[PDB]
Amino acid sequence: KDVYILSAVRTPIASFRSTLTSLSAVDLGIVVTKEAIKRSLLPSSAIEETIVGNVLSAGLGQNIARQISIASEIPKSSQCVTINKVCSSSMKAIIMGAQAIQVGYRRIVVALGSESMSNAPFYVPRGEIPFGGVQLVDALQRDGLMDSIEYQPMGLCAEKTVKDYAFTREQLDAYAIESYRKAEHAWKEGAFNKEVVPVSVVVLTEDEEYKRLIPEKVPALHPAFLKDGSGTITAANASTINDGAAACVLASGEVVQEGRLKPIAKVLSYAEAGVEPIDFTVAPALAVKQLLSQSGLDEESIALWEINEAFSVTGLAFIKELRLDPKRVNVRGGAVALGHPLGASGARIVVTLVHALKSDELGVAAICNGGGEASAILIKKL
Amino acid sequence: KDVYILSAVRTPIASFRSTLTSLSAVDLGIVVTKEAIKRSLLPSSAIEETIVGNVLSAGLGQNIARQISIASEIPKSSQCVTINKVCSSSMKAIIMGAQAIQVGYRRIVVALGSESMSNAPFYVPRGEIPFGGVQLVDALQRDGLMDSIEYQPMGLCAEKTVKDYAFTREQLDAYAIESYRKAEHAWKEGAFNKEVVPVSVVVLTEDEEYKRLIPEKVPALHPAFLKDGSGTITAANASTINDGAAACVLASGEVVQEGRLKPIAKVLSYAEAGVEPIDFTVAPALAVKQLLSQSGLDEESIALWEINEAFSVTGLAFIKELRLDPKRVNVRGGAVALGHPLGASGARIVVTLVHALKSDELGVAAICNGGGEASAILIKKL
Amino acid sequence: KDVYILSAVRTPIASFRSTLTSLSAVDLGIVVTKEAIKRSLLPSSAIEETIVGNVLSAGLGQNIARQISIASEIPKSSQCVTINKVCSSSMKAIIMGAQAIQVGYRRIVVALGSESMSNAPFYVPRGEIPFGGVQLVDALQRDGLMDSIEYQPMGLCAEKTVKDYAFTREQLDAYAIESYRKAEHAWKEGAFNKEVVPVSVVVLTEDEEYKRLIPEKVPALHPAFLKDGSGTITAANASTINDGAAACVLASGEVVQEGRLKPIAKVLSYAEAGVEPIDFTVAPALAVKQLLSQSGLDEESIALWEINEAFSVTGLAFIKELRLDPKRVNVRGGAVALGHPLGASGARIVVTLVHALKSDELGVAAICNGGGEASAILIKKL
Amino acid sequence: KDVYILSAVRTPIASFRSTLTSLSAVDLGIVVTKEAIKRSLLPSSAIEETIVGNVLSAGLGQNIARQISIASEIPKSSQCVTINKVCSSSMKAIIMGAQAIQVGYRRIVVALGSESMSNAPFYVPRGEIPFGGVQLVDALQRDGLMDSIEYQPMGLCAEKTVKDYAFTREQLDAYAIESYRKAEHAWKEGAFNKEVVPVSVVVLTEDEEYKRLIPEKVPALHPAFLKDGSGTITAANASTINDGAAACVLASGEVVQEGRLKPIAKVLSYAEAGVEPIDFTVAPALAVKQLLSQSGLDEESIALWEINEAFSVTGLAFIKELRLDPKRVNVRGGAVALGHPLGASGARIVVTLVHALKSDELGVAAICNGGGEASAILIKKL
Ligand SMILES: CC(C)(COP(=O)(O)OP(=O)(O)OC[C@H]1O[C@@H](n2cnc3c(N)ncnc32)[C@H](O)[C@@H]1OP(=O)(O)O)[C@@H](O)C(=O)NCCC(=O)NCCS
Ligand SMILES: CC(C)(COP(=O)(O)OP(=O)(O)OC[C@H]1O[C@@H](n2cnc3c(N)ncnc32)[C@H](O)[C@@H]1OP(=O)(O)O)[C@@H](O)C(=O)NCCC(=O)NCCS
Ligand SMILES: CC(C)(COP(=O)(O)OP(=O)(O)OC[C@H]1O[C@@H](n2cnc3c(N)ncnc32)[C@H](O)[C@@H]1OP(=O)(O)O)[C@@H](O)C(=O)NCCC(=O)NCCS
Ligand SMILES: CC(C)(COP(=O)(O)OP(=O)(O)OC[C@H]1O[C@@H](n2cnc3c(N)ncnc32)[C@H](O)[C@@H]1OP(=O)(O)O)[C@@H](O)C(=O)NCCC(=O)NCCS
Repeated sequence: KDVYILSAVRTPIASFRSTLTSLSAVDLGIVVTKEAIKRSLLPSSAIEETIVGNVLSAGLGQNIARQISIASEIPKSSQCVTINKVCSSSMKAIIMGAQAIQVGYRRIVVALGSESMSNAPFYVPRGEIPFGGVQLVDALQRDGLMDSIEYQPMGLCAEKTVKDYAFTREQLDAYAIESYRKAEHAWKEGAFNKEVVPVSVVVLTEDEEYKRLIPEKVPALHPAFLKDGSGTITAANASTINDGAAACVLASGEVVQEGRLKPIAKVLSYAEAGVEPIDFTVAPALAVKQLLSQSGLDEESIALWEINEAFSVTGLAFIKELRLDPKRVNVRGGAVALGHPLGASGARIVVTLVHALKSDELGVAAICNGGGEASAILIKKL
Repeated sequence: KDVYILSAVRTPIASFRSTLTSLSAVDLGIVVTKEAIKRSLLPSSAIEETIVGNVLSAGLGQNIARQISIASEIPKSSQCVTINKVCSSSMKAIIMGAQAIQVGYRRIVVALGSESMSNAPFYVPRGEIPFGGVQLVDALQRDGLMDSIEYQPMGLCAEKTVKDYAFTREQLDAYAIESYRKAEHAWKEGAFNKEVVPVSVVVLTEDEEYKRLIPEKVPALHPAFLKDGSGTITAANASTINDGAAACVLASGEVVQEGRLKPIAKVLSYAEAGVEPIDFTVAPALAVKQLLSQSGLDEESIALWEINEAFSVTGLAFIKELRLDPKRVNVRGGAVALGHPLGASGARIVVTLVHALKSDELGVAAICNGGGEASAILIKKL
Repeated sequence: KDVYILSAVRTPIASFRSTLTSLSAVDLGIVVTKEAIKRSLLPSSAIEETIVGNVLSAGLGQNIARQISIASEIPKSSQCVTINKVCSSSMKAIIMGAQAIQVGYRRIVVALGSESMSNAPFYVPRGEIPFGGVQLVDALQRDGLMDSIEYQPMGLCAEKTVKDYAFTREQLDAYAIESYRKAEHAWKEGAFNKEVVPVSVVVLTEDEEYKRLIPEKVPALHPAFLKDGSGTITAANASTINDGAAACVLASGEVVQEGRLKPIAKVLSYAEAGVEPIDFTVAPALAVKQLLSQSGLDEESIALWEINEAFSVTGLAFIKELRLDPKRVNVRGGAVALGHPLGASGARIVVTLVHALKSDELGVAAICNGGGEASAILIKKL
Repeated sequence: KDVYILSAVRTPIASFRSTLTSLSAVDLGIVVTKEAIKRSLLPSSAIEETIVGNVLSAGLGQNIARQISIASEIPKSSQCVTINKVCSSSMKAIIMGAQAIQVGYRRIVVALGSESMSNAPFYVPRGEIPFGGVQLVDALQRDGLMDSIEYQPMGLCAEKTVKDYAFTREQLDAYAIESYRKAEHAWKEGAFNKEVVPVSVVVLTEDEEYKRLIPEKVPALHPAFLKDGSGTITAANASTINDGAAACVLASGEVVQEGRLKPIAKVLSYAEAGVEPIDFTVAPALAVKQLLSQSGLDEESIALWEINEAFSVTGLAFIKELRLDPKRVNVRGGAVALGHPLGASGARIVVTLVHALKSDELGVAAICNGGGEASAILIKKL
């Protein structure tokens, strides 16, 4: 009842209202589910559960996990569930899949995330519209980017963490520009060629966001969330809104043995942490401290880190708190350069981690989410 | 790592655009979470996870499970997730909570469901509106009541099951009227007084739907889903749209022992089944066959049954397939009379089952969902 | 080329979202056009032009005057135009009809107004909706009740006139309550029985608004437009939003002679005035001063007055400025009690004036409109 | 009480959602009103009335004629009215201005039309949205381009006229391509330089639509309105939707004499006709027959014609019915090439006619409108 990763794939990540606009989160979920099954070397008939992270579910139909599963030729007998833990959604999906295996209920599952922020709608409230009209509510704002407890944007919340660490505009901007550099370098060298599956639309084969940097504009931008003169977070050093999906097939040790399989990684452990909503940016290091403690490891044991870059400060805070070598963190770039399709990013950083690790190396992927939580997973590359 | 139910409570179920309109799914979720914690006799500080079923999540904010948890004074360190398995959502929530305990990850969790169908919005699509305009999409239809694979209403799908069993309008209507009779009788005798928690708005203390039956109108209604002359399902013998919530606190055997607690029930087993989307109505008996097989039980072992009444045919098919005594099924009425707040109904039928069972009796609660799946749980009353 | 009124009829005036909701402005316009033609004793084939006042034209189709004309069996060869002078619209319609006759172009026309404020829609702007959404604009506000030059409600503007005359809450409220008294008395005594035509929907036969007064509530209301403590205008002493229509058939002296007709009144003269938008409330007395001057008359020559009661202050200011006997003004009540369907009110007060006048008496009807204008007409009852 | 044209100006006509999108119909109306006043050589204080044609008035505020008048520094005492006769609206405006002068009521008026089809909104109906949602109605369709009596597009109606004259796709397309040729030639030679006033936005100085012809695509297009195989009208041989405005200052003979003015043209006569809505395309020749009859003229008396090109068939039918020399008709191109801002086109073709005529020449401008009417005016160039 050990947990192995058989496959780990992702779409390229597209910009908002760009190349993937005509494809739904269901469509993208089918792309990565089908390809993850193909690369797992198991038939779709062997997949027992489909677990899908998705945040902006409005307008997509009943339980998109079931739509994806059926369209991916997974048996009607297999169980399908869609889950929402904001940015952590598809990391939670992977953790749920691991748990199902750990407890002996399942042998083989597919865990993924998919998000089409391009197709998030606007809301008209139920019940008659009063004299004077009403605001059309943006799903992206209300259900995606605004903290619902503090009733302010996650980027305004993150400014608190900026101040708490005495970070500067200069550091946030340098971090962002370096995320773009690493992403550009990775694409130039073909470093994403093991993990990216092309999406027919005529075909998207490369991430879009990293090409959009206008360097000379970065110091000219005005703070986007805090405008009292002390602001630091801008459109350039915050992640963007994006479309994409990512998937892993998980299988038990028994399946691996019986099938003579060659899994690509092993899930060793996971941890979850929670803090005040406003402080969500520092939850990942808390989850990692728990992860390493329970695993009898320390930071130096870990070859590579993925910390999802909700904002540049997310990366900086993580690196500073855990006293990491920055050169071992997000080595192929992170979401500030690659984009952040909310429901997909949890699985997306696990996919990137798996394929950056060399054999026998340990990696940690960690992600925060609006509301004050974070999830982390420890993996060993085989 | 046995799984006990410490508490099981629900709101009254309100009609569409009625007494609970001013309360959100978050508000209702807080009501039942707070009261479930109170009746568990554990402090809110002991709750380790909050797992919430919800289908129509549009406009409600980030991850309503986290909103509910925080507003219920559960620690910021506790983990919160919202899940969508259409009508099965909060049965899945309970199963997830049981699994977390089974695997030794958690000791104490709260599992619930909440749905405010009154506040489900309409959708305007992203991107510019073409010449000629566009349809405003109803969340209730698109994300709640329409099967997304067959692209037709669940009630049209259920007509297939009607034909497959050779059920008649006469049987469907008699079943419906009897669900209302049992609900009315239960409320007259106070049978829901252990489980219902009143909701301040001036206060809702009783289910609303069961009072709305107009008997003489039932045979006069025209089929609502199939109009070719062979239709049988009507507004009266189908469940309605509704607002409500239901919650259980679950705890491990270790917690019970250490705390000298008196749990009210034990979760013995669960099962999940899946079939073709159009055949969703017959999935519950399939789940129960699995449940009983793996538990070494047969149908006669079971004192009481709850089968969620998506439609009258749901109950009839279940009873016929499993050859049950109808007098042991939904003894206090079912959703055709009580209402069907989608995300809440899974937990709601577990709550009703728990409090109808007498000590040492075994009960089964089963629920189907759009897309072709069903979930079932076996419980022992203590 | 003298101008005679052959007929003058109106619908009852219905409250907002009340009995006439299912009828469009076109439907109501057809009712009064058909009945005005009937009572003119001329065939519909003789009507040469149809001139219709209407303010909230959104969603009603092309040129509602043509829709009304065709559906009223007026020849396809007859000319149809819809005009907007806000509250003055159908007084302008009558003036246009008189001018067409005066200049010898036409012999016979129908001039009317129709407004269904119940069916005024909300607006979604053209072009893609930005991040964060957009306000749904209320047609009633934007195109009806807000002054577009001052960008504030007409009721806020009218507070300036209140201050300029040193009027008091006490006077405004007493005026309002008296408008209701006169309307109630008129309906009790059958005084509207010559002019009102019933509207089949099962039938509306009486004005609705005047029955809605709650006397004891009037001094308890808070100012609706000005909230700095100096406000005086409230929901009770302002006119309401309403549905209704009114129509007159006009004919030349030549037609009357050739047809041996018995016209009910003669149009002697008209005048139009304009002032600053904020001062629109005092434009009617300015128009009347011009009207009387050019006609060689003085105020004492005039038996009865109709001053459209946009607000109670409209009536008070008019009476004070012209030094009128209040008992000769709006003797059957005015729009504060009867309602104010914007596009219809100009013709509606001419209809009420015509039928309150006794033979050989002179009457003046005057009406202000948002933007700072007013229209007045002098008539002689035959 | 003769009627003279002192000035006649227009904006360039912009394409839908193009260069003038940021300008409202009020903004464009102010541009042409101010410039018409400037070129009339009278001060704005002398303008006694402002009469404005406009069809799609939704969202624009109260009585746009008053907004335009005030913003153009015309006295608050001057009278302002907005009128809707669909495509004929601003020809009707000019006729109303002429009548006001003819009857001796006014000496000096400005008559214009303005339309911003780019800013026509969508409509949400009043009252609560039913289960299943509702269609968002396009103002352009419902209030502009659909005949409201036949409940079909004006282009489908026009196919009847195509059949009645045995016109062919080949003739309609050749006519369209020639309208574009004449427009292109006119702009190349500077023929619109007397009438066009540039619009600051950085500035629009030339009509946009005529540049958009793709010749080789014209025979490839499918009929847009009638798809049973007998259709002939396409996007290329129908007019387009557009933004623009046009204005004339009119003055009496007395004003001209007293002011020592040099008017540019004289309005000799006007006529109006009406037919069945479906037959609206043949109303213009009917109006012209009346115009010429009452004026003691015949077709050969007329140097130049403007027939508004709602469709290519509009021009062809007019030319055929009146047996005109095509080389004297729309000599600088017509609306199929220049665009058709509905409320503006009536005045726009009068402006183009005035400035194409040489001194002492007679011209006729004629325009049809949805609903079955047409207006025509006879002018003499001075
Ligand atoms: C509304 C939203 C779409 C921003 O609106 P937008 O118009 O797309 O913002 P832009 O990308 O155009 O950026 C604003 C300006 O910054 C500039 N800019 C943005 N990214 C840049 C980069 N990487 N380099 C240089 N300049 C950049 C743009 O050129 C733009 O133009 P301007 O400076 O001339 O005004 C916003 O939702 C978003 O993209 N991100 C929100 C941040 C966030 O919370 N993300 C979620 C992670 S949890
Ligand atoms: C749209 C929706 C709200 C139905 O619209 P509705 O207007 O509320 O339908 P009504 O409740 O008014 O019922 C229609 C008619 O049946 C009658 N009716 C409904 N329930 C009745 C009952 N229990 N007894 C007698 N008559 C009943 C009503 O009087 C109504 O009036 P009418 O016969 O004079 O026309 C629909 O979404 C719904 O309620 N249920 C859908 C069924 C479904 O799939 N439910 C989800 C379970 S998965
Ligand atoms: C938005 C609009 C509909 C007002 O909203 P509304 O909800 O209908 O306002 P109401 O009629 O309910 O009045 C508000 C309160 O005053 C009271 N009220 C209104 N008219 C009253 C009367 N004649 N006597 C006693 N009380 C009255 C109501 O009871 C109401 O209840 P509350 O005091 O318990 O709060 C507004 O557009 C309107 O009706 N008139 C605007 C005034 C105006 O400019 N009219 C146009 C003329 S140019
Ligand atoms: C909805 C509306 C905007 C048409 O939609 P649209 O997308 O703008 O239509 P288009 O201009 O793109 O034309 C459709 C196609 O014809 C082609 N086309 C249009 N005008 C053309 C021209 N002058 N030459 C060659 N091709 C042309 C376009 O290239 C387009 O592309 P496609 O052939 O590759 O599909 C419509 O309202 C309209 O423009 N006119 C309606 C006609 C009408 O009644 N006008 C009112 C006068 S009363």
